[PDB]
Amino acid sequence: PEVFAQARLRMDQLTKPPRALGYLEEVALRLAALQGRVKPELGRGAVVVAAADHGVVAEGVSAYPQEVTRQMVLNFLRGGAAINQFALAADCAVYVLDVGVVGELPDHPGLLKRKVRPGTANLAQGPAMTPEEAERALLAGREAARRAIAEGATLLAAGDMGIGNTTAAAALTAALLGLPPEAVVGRGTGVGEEGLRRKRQAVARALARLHPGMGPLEVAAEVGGIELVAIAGIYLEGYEAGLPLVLDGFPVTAGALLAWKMAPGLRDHLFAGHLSREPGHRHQLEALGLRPLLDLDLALGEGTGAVLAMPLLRAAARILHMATFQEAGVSRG
Amino acid sequence: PEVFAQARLRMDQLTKPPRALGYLEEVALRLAALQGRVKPELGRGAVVVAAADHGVVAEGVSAYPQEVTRQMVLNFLRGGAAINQFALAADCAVYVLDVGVVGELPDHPGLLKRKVRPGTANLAQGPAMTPEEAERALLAGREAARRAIAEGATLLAAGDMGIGNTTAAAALTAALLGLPPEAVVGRGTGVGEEGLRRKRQAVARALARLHPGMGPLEVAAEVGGIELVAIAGIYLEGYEAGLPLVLDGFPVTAGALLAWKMAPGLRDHLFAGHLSREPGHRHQLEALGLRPLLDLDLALGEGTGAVLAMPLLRAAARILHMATFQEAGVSRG
Repeated sequence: PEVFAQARLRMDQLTKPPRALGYLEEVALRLAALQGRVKPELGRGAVVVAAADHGVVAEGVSAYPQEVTRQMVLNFLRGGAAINQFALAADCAVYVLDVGVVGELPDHPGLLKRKVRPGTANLAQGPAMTPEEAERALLAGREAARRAIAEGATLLAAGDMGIGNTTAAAALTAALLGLPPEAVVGRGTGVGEEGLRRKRQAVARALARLHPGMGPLEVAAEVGGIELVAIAGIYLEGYEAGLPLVLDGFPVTAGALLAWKMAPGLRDHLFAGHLSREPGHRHQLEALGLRPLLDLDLALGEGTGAVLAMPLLRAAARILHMATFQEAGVSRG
Repeated sequence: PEVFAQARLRMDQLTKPPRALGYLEEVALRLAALQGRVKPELGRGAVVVAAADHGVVAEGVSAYPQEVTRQMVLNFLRGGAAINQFALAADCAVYVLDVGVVGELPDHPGLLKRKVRPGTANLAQGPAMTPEEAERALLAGREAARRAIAEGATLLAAGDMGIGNTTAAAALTAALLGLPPEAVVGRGTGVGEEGLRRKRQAVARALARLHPGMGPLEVAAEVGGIELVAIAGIYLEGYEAGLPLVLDGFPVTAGALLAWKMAPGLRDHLFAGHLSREPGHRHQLEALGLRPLLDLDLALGEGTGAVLAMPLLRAAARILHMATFQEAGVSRG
């Protein structure tokens, strides 16, 4: 691992005071170690937005009708969503993966139709999905990332779209980290005390069907969402492909937690794009041991926070491309 | 000002929960009001790095030889500096303006030679420069920005390069904001207690030559730096040209403070790229009433923090380009 050492040695000789580029110096080094290069290279990015509906909307956990998921997917394909706008500004390709949206979707170049089932079952009253479906969701996730990678992605983010997925995310997070509902439940798409109560209860109901020994994917099948599992697959594929992986918000990071529990060293490839407003996000980042690159009080999802951070990751990658004191003829003191 | 209202009305109808894009929503609105457009447009950016030496280096306030300024300028022209690397990643043009570097500099396409004098006089023992020189520095600053603007700049940042300029920045800041040395003095390019002491003393010496009634530029002439005044000019020109202006670190923001004191409404065009490690930076941003877009513990300058934030500003500009619920056929609840 001479590269880790060499990159670190070069960093110390770049033309700038020691520690002058703060947290970006650490990012630069991680990117260096990931690619096995002293001077990391980054270009075209990609985000795979996984969409699926949740049966838990029946418990009244969202402020939006279930139909918003399907409608937003069409919005993604037509470029009218936030993720479309940010991806345009960040040189990021946009892929949309349907793994569980309720309703049919027409064929479209930017859409991978892999519907595992019309939304999950109500997670508050039983397993969200079966083990076989969870495996298909994971497979669909890996497939989409694979395509994004084959098409030139150098940085990979995952995005989410699923009305009521903050509940599934909280349950999956509480389960994988051994946390109580109160620690992982938040505002979501904008809910008051009545909503929060109903979410905490749904999470509690799910956690009560779990037991020690259950593997991470079995836990995800019981308490999560189809798109959350697909997201875990997106990161698993990217990790195996050795690419830098960028985290978005609470629902997306919940999927990253699953991937991590299934692949221990995957955290080495993760970069937290931001810290969302969702209270549970802090817990996820603390367990992943990651510092958010951005904190803009975002609460949208879709992979927006991850995509907004891509430019920063590219800037960090360029740090080691700077001249050293000797290379630039600059006195060091 | 129907545009302010219309943009605000559209923001509320975009396809996303209310407040979902956090602080970026405010940025989007400011950008909208600045351009007088509902859907703000941004593209090519530019940063003008003003360089000049300080006579106060004689008080031993820096950990680097004075020659580093001239050497770094050559580094800028050859693309080996951090600002070169970040500008490449942010689609930002780089101009270098010599207004007070000690020593000759060869003709170069990316350099505007406008040396006001070989470095300022020791600010700790008398006026850093004369009123006439301050006016020439300001003029040089406006000239460089004008060229950057004529060449297509849609976003304008200022950068700094001047060994010992954190002392001049602190004095200029303390003077314009009525703050004590202790509040504006910090680590600089990396100094211990001995350095900090010497800086606070130099600031105190300068502040003692000032009196009520003195205009902002007269204050700058007495206690600042040639490049800091040039930076004030860069922002003044950009402001008059009606462009969005991006702030970098402590020394650059000190120049922005001068511009602001000379042009009251200029703050309407300012966007804080980041919050540097320099303690005094917080004071500057509080007085300017600006929230930092980034906080990466940066302490370099050169305009790096401002350039790193350009991509975010472009992403914020695209927010209003999103589809509204009606335009996208998405139910709002």
